[PDB]
Amino acid sequence: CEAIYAAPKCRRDSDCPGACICRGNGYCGEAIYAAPFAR
Repeated sequence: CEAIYAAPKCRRDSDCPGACICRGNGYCGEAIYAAPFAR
């Protein structure tokens, strides 16, 4: 769920869509970008 323009911000990993985690940028994104699961 990584996006640059329309990036969903995170508070906690759980508030990230799909299975995304709260990345160190402050936004939600998948754990492994190479892994197609829930980006």
